[PDB]
Amino acid sequence: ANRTLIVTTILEEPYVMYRKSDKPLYGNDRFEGYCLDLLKELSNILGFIYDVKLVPDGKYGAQNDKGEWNGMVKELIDHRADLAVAPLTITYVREKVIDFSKPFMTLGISILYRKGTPIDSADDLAKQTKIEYGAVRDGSTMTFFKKSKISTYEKMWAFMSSRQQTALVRNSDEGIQRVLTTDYALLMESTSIEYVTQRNCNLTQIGGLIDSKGYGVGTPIGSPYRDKITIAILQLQEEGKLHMMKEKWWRGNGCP
Ligand SMILES: N[C@@H](C[C@]1(C(=O)O)C[C@H]2OC[C@@H](O)[C@H](O)[C@H]2O1)C(=O)O
Repeated sequence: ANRTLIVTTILEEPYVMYRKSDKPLYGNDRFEGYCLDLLKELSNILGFIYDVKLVPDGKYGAQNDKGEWNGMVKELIDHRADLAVAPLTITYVREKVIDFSKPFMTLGISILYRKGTPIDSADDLAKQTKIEYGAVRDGSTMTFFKKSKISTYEKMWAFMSSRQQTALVRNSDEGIQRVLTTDYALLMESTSIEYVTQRNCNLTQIGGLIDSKGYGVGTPIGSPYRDKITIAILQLQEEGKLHMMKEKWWRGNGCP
C-alpha cells in the first residue's frame, strides 16, 4: 500500500479544531474543520491515507537572522512531513524554500479591534499612540511587516519589533483575548476577521485589505505530490466544492 502521508498542521478555527465528543477520539478523529474536509477530498482524489500531526513548535513559519526556518515550513524543509494542510499563506519567501500548491482560498491582511474608535485605517493606527498593535509571532502577517518598504508599514514593524515581547502574540486566540481585554489591535487575515466578527459582536474589522494573497497546501521542494495536489485543488475549485466548504465552516452571519 501507498505510504501513509504525514500531514503537518496547526490549530486554527475553523480550519483545524478539536472535535467535541463525550467519548474518546483518537488519531485524525480528534480533529475537524475546513482543512480536515479538504484532506478528505484531496486524499480521495490522490489515493492516500494520512496522519495529522500538530506542528510541535505551534508556529506557521518564519526565518530568523541566520536564515533558519521554524514551524510548518521547517517541517517541510526537513522532510518531517509530506504535506502542510492549514491556512498557510503562499509567499515569495516561502515559495523559494518549499513547493506550494495553487491557492484554495484568497484573503488579505486587515485589522481586528473593538468598536467605538475613530481609527479607520492602518495609517490611523500607526499614527495614534493610545492603542498598541501586533500580529501572531512567526507567521506571514509578521513577515509582511518585517519585509515592507512602505513607510506606514515600516513604522508599524519597528513598533511591533520594539515591543515584540508583548506585541507579537503566540497564536490568534491570545491575540483576540488581548484585543478584548486591553487596548490592542491585531493584524489578521481577512477570512479570519470575517469568521470572528460574525461570532463576537464586540469585534470589528478596521479599514480594508492591505494586501491580497492565497492559502496553499505546502510540500517539500521536489515533492512528487505537489502537482497532483494542485490538479486536485483545481478540480475542487471548478466543481464548487471549495466554495461549499467555506460556506459550511463559516455559516452564518450573526452580528449587525
Ligand atoms: N496564515 C499565516 C498565519 C497567520 C498570520 O500570520 O496572520 C497566523 C494566524 O493569525 C490570525 C489569522 O490571520 C489567521 O488565522 C492566521 O494567519 C501564515 O501562513 O503564516
